[PDB]
Amino acid sequence: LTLKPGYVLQFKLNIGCTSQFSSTAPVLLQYSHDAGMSWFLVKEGCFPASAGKGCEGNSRELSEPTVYYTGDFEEWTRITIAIPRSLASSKTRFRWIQEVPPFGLDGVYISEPCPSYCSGHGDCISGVCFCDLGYTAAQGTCVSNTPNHSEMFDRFEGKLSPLWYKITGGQVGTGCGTLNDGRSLYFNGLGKREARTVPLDTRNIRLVQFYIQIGSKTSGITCIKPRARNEGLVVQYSNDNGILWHLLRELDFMSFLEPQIISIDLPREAKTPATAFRWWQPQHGKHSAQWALDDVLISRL
Ligand SMILES: [Ca+2]
Ligand SMILES: [Cl-]
Ligand SMILES: [Mg+2]
Repeated sequence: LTLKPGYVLQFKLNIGCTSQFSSTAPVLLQYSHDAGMSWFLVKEGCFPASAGKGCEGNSRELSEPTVYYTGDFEEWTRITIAIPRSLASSKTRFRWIQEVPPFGLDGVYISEPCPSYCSGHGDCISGVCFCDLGYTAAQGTCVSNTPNHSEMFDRFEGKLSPLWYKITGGQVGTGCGTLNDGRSLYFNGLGKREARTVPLDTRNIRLVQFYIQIGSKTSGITCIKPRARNEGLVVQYSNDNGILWHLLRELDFMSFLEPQIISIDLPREAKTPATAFRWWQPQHGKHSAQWALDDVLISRL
C-alpha cells in the first residue's frame, strides 16, 4: 500500500493473556519497502544515546521500538503509530512476526491523518474518527463524555491509583529499598518498563513531583548498577493519549543511585483538558538496572 508522511498505522494486540514474560519470541512489527526480501522495524527506537538519522539533536522524539514482548500484553492493547517522513517512501508492506503463544491481531487500519488523531480515543478509518466507548465525536476528533480527573497522588502502599492507565514491567514492591517511605512502584520487568497515567485535566496543574531511584551501588541483584546511558529514564507528556509524547525531563542513568526528589514546573503546552504523563526506561528490561518511583504527585500546588 502507498503511504503519505503524516499517515497513521493502527492495530490491536493480545499475545496470550499472560502476565508472565518470555524472551523466546516477541512480536516484531517490521516494514518492507522492496515488498518482501528486506525487513526493518517500523521504529528502531529513538533513545538518549542514539545519534543516527531521524533521532538527532534537539528535534528528536524519544520513542520505543515496535517490538512487543510476551507478558507485556495481558489484555487487548491498541497501538497507534504516526508514519514518519523517514519511511514515507514507496508502497510499504508490514509484517507482524513472532519467530510460544500465537499473537492475536485485530483492527488493522492504515489511514490519512484524522482530525487531531482522534485525540488517541478512537480508530482512524480513512481520515475520520470512530470513537471508543465513553467518548463522542466532536470537532472532528474524539472527546470524553465526562471531564477528566485533575490531581493525582500515589504513595504505593497498596492498591495502585485508578489514575494509572497502564503499568508495564512494574508493581508495588521494595527491590530498590526505601525511597521516601514504605513500598514503592518498582520496575524489574524484562520487556518494557513504563508507568503511564490516564489523561488528566492539567489546565490548573502546576507541579509534577515524584521520588526516583535508578539502580544502586549496594542493594544487590534486585537493584543493580546501571551500565549504559539508555538505562536512564524519560518523563514525558502527551496531549493525545499516547500517540505523541513530548519531553518533560530526562533523568541521567548515573545520577539516581540513591533516592532523590524531582519537582517539575509544567510548561504551558502540557496544560490541557486531557494530558497524560509517563515514566519510561528506553533500554529493554532484560539488560537494564531496575528502578522505582515513590509519592507521585500531580498537583495544583
Ligand atoms: Ca511509598
Ligand atoms: Cl534532573
Ligand atoms: Mg543525558
